[PDB]
Amino acid sequence: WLDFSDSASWKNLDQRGGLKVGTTFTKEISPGYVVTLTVKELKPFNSTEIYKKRVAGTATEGTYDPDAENGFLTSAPYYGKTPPPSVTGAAQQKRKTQLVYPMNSTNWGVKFDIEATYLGKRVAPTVVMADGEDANPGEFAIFTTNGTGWEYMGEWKMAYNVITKKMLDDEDVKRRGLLILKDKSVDWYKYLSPDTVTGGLGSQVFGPNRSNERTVPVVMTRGASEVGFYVASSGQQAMMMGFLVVAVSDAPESYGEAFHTISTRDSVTNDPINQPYLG
Amino acid sequence: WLDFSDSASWKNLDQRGGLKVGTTFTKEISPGYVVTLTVKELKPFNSTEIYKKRVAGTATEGTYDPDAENGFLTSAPYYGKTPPPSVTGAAQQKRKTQLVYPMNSTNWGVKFDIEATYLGKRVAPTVVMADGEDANPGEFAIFTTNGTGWEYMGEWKMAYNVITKKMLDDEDVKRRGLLILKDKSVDWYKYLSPDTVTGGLGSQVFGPNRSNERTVPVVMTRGASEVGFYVASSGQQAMMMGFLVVAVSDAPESYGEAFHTISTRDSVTNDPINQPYLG
Repeated sequence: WLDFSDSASWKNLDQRGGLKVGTTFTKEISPGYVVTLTVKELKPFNSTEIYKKRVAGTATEGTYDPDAENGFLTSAPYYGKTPPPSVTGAAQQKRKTQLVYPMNSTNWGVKFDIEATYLGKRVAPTVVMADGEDANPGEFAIFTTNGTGWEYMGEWKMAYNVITKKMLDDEDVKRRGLLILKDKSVDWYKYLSPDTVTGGLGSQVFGPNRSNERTVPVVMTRGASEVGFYVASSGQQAMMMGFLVVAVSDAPESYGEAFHTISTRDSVTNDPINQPYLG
Repeated sequence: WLDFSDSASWKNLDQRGGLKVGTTFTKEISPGYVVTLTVKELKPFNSTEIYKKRVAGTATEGTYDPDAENGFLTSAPYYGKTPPPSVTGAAQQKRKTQLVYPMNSTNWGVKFDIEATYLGKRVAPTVVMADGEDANPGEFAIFTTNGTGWEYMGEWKMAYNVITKKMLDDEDVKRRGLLILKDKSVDWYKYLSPDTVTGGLGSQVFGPNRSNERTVPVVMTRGASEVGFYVASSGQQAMMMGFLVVAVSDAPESYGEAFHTISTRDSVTNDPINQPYLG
């Protein structure tokens, strides 16, 4: 994974230390093997020929804008009130390998020319890409290539779910209006993959998707006669409750009324960022 | 895990098929081993003595409300406009083991009296609990017990992160105002665990937390001279890009200008819910 935080790897940055057309990133990633990235374009997906073809002949054909610029969602309060950020790697270890557009509520893109050399000779590179952040159904990251069509390599720890129109519309109703869908300058349904099964494997466009493997922490209490579950959420949470019976043999009849009637014992106050030591 | 969807396991439901005080859930979970849950209370966390003690002697002491009822966040548009739902298991396999309050934007709780019998004799149960849903820093699930203080058992696939005041305030600024924190009837900072390290292990109150292990899907392209990355998000996404060099030996010089200059090949249209078969 490239370390975009290494400031000496960058040349020809803008006034704010961010990318412009002609910015380069160069790294000798292995002895003799040099990769050079050059910024060719800084434009969002609604400016691409890919998007032009997806909206052709529909009600939203006019949303194709080849002159579109990186910036805020037009529904955001930032739009027109504050300059948008620059694309940057400048930490400003998970962060080090990320290239970001460091404000919320945006529609942006970058296209890089890539060159790899091995002992000074040009070679065909093998490029891997991922979104380092989590994505809900209204959060889109799309990958394009002019090389081989995308091949799934596996999961990187910090098969998956392709975002569909139904998932996006369900998320819109659930949140009572996603900010992104309030931007009427783009047809967001045409950001979604045409391939609802694999999200673009074996094509030159991958995503947008969301990772599908989550876990939940499990806790245990023994000798309870009362358990409570409390929720406050803009969404929904859900109770799971189970019982273990493997050790019933030597289980007591009860932990006792004396134990059960003590007031609920709250957790100790422990905040090491506030108070590093007990003494 | 209890199957709350089994309608015959429930007795004494309300008019809408949901829980009321005195509703029971009964299951013979293993031969001879019967668990009975009885609803003792349907009230949110701001009604508890736990919460009373956390706000005592502060500016928000008046937010303790022993007469509070389950219902919507007072900042939600639903509040006072539509009746709140009932707690229910009624599917209305991951869903089957969940007890839910099936509308968004709520502050609710349930307390159960628990009895376990083995061949008709009362026994001390071993109870496990989890939140079946994902939680962002403004989504709270809290577990209470009058049995042994909570012990961490591990992760259930569908160590963790305790939500802190800093995380909640960062999420508030990131989203430009969480709906939950707009409800001024509760001191949400006193829903957070006093124990920022473990979130209440070895106490009778666990959570609120969020699961900390995510993965990201990785794709690969070979022989690219151009790669693009496009984002649209109410939040932020991030590009990761890497190179593999293991097979440089037999790597070609180039995939060719002829290949590289073909227009970007979009993904095929494949939607099996719309069109189950090609023919």
